[PDB]
Amino acid sequence: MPMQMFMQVYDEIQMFLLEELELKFDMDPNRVRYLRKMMDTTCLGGKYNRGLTVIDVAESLLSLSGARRKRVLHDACVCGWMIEFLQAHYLVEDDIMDNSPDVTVQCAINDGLLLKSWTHMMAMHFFADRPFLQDLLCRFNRVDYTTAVGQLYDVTSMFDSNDFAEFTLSNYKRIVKYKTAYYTYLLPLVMGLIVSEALPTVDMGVTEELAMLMGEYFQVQDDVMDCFTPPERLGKVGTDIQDAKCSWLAVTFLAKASSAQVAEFKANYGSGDSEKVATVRRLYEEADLQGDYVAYEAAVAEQVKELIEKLRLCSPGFAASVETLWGKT
Amino acid sequence: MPMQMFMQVYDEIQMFLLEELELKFDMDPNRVRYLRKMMDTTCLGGKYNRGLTVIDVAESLLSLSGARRKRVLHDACVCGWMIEFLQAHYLVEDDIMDNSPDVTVQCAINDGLLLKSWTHMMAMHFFADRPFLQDLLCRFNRVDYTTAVGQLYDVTSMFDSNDFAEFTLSNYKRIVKYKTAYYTYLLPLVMGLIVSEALPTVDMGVTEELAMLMGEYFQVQDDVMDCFTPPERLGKVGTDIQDAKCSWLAVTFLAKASSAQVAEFKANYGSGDSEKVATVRRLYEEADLQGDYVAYEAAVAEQVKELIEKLRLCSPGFAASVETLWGKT
Ligand SMILES: O=C(O)[C@H]1CSCN1C(=O)c1ccc(Cl)cc1
Ligand SMILES: O=C(O)[C@H]1CSCN1C(=O)c1ccc(Cl)cc1
Ligand code: NA
Ligand code: NA
Repeated sequence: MPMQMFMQVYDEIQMFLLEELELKFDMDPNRVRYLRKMMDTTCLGGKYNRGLTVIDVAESLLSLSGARRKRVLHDACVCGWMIEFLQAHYLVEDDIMDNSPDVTVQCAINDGLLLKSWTHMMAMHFFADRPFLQDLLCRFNRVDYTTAVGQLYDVTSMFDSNDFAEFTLSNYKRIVKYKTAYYTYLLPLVMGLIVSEALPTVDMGVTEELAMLMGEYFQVQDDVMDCFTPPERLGKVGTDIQDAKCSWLAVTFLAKASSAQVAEFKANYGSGDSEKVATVRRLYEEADLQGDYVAYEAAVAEQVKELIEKLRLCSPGFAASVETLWGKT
Repeated sequence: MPMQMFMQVYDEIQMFLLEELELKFDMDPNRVRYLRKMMDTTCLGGKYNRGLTVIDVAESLLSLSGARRKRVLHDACVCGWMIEFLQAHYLVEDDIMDNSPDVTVQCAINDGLLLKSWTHMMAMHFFADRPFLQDLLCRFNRVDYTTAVGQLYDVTSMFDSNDFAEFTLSNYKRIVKYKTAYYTYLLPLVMGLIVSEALPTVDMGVTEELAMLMGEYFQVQDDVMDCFTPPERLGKVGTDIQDAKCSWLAVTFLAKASSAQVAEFKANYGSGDSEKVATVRRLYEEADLQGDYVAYEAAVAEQVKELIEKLRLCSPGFAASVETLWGKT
């Protein structure tokens, strides 16, 4: 029912956007079918955890505060696809960075602009008569701005914006917070509370604190899998060492490494050579970072498993969905 | 006074955006100064015709409908910088297309996202208590979506989105309309009417018709200068022939060219070779396209000089600014 309804609204959203282009933007059929294929390619195929989270929050709040149920459930599906389209927009922007008049790059940039604008068009249409339309766009635009700021922190974590000084645990948390946590964990929860009209009925401080901790828990495991999980099992090629990313493994190693090991780390980090990357993996393994990885995640999980209770003392139905979201993480 | 006030509000807008990053987004001073330089580099230096148009429309409507004058004039300056920042966003996106982990491309993409988001942040702040905040964002987002659709029409005018069939005058007008006319001419006028609270007091059909005709007049002259004005006088290197653009010269030539000249045109168009481009210029010159250029622009100017009168019979102060805008074109 949740996944099935989420896909039916996708067809409804896609049909409106494409017909709007045909009826109001003078678009020819060839380009409409071209944009249908691009939308399906970029927006479909993932796990839809961000979009389904908006649905799961909405169904938990209508059970504990007829005609309003079906409306809120439909509004949550549109908000779910706003985040999915936003995620597709971020992924397209990432492809342009590593892929390199070249018409394929021109279309890639155009795709990224259309996916972002489509979040506005589908919101301005299906929420035209909603009282929360203005507040929804402001929180959506602010979180999107937050993500772009977090991408600046992540991209420039190894240089001086006109370098391992910013390779600290507090700065790692800043990167995870702005680049990932706000739009992946906090935004689906907020949009689920907005369509359920129960936004001022929750402790936002505890909610934000959980979103950052869940994103932190997810990112620490992600950095670890990027380094040791093989490509055919991870689904991609791990490249954090070659890209000199400010990963959890790097900032944790630098805190417990000897003075001579840091020299060996700095001399091998950020290189595409197969053995310098293997040297970094060897340093991570010998420093017993795997033992700290289990302890760090357990402590974060303890903070998560205990922070949901503060949220249920004032909003019980909200906490049920955060546990399901944490169960996915 | 207009240009001087427009620059004072820029300092006010820039100071808010940068302090917000410092105070609310945990940004370090090094990146704040980095973003100050990027903002100045991308948003300053142009002619500010889009931004000043919002000011000129606002001052003409407060003279023919104390505390409300200074507020509307300030609101028009913020709306003027929204379009300038939006224009800077489009230009950055254009640089990424022709410029080619590469950190300079990562920062270019990040710059384009920040410039766009900054239009939302400066609007959500200075217009927080304005009743038109929701309507302003919707018309702004829709025009931005329109521009991205027009860029699709322009980029794919020579191929079949998975070719000279689309090299027609009606499709040329569609490209100019969506890619340029809506955000360069219509949007500054609409935003000037919104801050002056006189949006429903104008004939939008005549206003839209003037924006398309003025953008058409501007683009026809632009395509002509791109082909024959030398680089040191044009300010850039004309590349429409090499890029196989759907320019006014191309669609006009194909209508009055002989069957054998079209073969010579198709065999030389869209090539970087110095003589194939000179062959295209020779074909444009021999076809007497310069004589049609003066006649076409005169006819458009006649349509412009006569359409402003329909607008003044119902909105006299609005027509005074459209003439000043047309005087710039
Ligand atoms: O996430 C996991 O449980 C699995 C996924 S693959 C890596 N991994 C580890 O626990 C790990 C192995 C070596 C080091 Cl040095 C640190 C962590
Ligand atoms: O815009 C202009 O007046 C100037 C700017 S440079 C070109 N130009 C022309 O009038 C022109 C010259 C040759 C052809 Cl075939 C067509 C037009
Ligand atoms: Na998702
Ligand atoms: Na301008």
